[PDB]
Amino acid sequence: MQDLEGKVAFVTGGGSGVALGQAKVLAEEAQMKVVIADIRQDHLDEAMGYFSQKNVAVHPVRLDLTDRAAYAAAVDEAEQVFGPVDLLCNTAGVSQFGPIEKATFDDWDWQMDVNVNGVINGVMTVMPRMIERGQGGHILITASMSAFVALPTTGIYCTTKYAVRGLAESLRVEMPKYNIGVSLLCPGGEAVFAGLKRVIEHGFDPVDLGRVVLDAVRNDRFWVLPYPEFAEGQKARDQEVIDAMMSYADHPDYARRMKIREQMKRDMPG
Amino acid sequence: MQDLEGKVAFVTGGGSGVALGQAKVLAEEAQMKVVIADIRQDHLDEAMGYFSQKNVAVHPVRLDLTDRAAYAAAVDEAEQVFGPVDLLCNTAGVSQFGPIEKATFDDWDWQMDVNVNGVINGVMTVMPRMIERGQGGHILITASMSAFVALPTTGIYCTTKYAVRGLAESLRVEMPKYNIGVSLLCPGGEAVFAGLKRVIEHGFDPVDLGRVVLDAVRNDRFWVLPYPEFAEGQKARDQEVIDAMMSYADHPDYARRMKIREQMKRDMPG
Repeated sequence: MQDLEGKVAFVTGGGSGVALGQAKVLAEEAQMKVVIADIRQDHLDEAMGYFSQKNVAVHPVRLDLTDRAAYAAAVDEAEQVFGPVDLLCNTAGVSQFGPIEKATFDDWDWQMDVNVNGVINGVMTVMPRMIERGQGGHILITASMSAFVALPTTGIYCTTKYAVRGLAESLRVEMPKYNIGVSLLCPGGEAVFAGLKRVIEHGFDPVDLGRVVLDAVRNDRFWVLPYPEFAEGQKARDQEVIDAMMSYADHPDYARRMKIREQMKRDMPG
Repeated sequence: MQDLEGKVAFVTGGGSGVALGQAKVLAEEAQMKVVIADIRQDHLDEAMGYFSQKNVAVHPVRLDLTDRAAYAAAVDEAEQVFGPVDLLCNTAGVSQFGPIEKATFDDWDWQMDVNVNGVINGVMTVMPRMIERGQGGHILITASMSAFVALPTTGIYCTTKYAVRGLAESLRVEMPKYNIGVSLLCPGGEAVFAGLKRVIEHGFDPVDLGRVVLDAVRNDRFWVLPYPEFAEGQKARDQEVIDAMMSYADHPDYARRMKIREQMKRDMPG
């Protein structure tokens, strides 16, 4: 998405953390009109304490993103204050780690509601409006490296981030025909992976990561995983699945399916 | 998991489809004591019509797997009739396809509850009992090739199957220390992928797929994707992510993180 100046961004969890970093970069550098949605009023107040000292257009709204009615109202408010949402940043998220066998249903429901339903709610509230308007748009989903890597004690969290990864890849297929871009950001949160992530944690900066997002939005990039370190580790994870698939290359039914495909490339147009 | 004869299997959705195929193979070939759990009584009756003509130990229980209290009761019933669950097959699943922009919240909630919460409910009901018993066990999660491949109109379904894939990979990390095996089956449900899957659909048989599962359980295999055809397609999908990661190999912060790692392999033990 180009020409971001004056366009409207809606950032969940925007009162703190990664989301605040995104809000800062979009409002200051990109000069977008940014709505920051956060459940906590004090976090909103803090962010506005910062933005009140900058030449920006930022509007706070207190929102529990698990509340579908309130979400719709918050987006209505965004439209009245600034205008139709051009860029949706689904960046809000929670995490509570522990052994999976000790997890409660309340633990599951809480993280599922915020991390998955929160993203679903935003997408389903905003994306149909984008399509109706017919001026395109962009949808950012902030997942995690946990959408690729399961770890001890991150069972629930991992499940929620895989989920929104699937949603993101699904949007990626159906949104382009509406000129709506889709980006999937995986900041994070093999003991080798832990050691590599820890160094990333040490250098991590929300504003710097915000500029990575900005770059991805401008150039309409889907995969936003700015970590070359994880490459060899991911290749190994990928190869497990490939090897699993190829372990049945021997099995007769496969040769039978290949016999049919061979015959069907003959006979027919293309 | 070995020595399956006489051991107890709990199969959700066991009254029909893939799940019934699993139940048949476990009850007849493996000679397990199989509990089939299904929401529909008539499907239960049909399956029992079949099993009543075989020398098997099969017990039906009508269960809405989205009902946590009922699920616990169904597993209690399994313990009273046969004994503690040794093999849990989370195979129940629903699907309703359509353009994502037309999806309702009811569409989301329904498929999320059955496909994701249904699996969570089973795992959280049975797995702590397995651990408490201290005799190990095995957990099968039946996802889909949609846990790897997003497709037009499969947005909700894809999201739910990615989710349980994450849960499966999470279980894979934490369960081995309790001698509990984990298997992830992806039957299915690039226009090339569609064409390849259609030929698989044509040859698909629930009993044959049931024998694939049996083989995976016996040999404690996690990745159960018996389709070599999808290899080259998946490699291409994998390479997108690798290339995305490596696209920042140039960026200074990465070289900075590598400088730190280089120094830390020196200095310290290992």
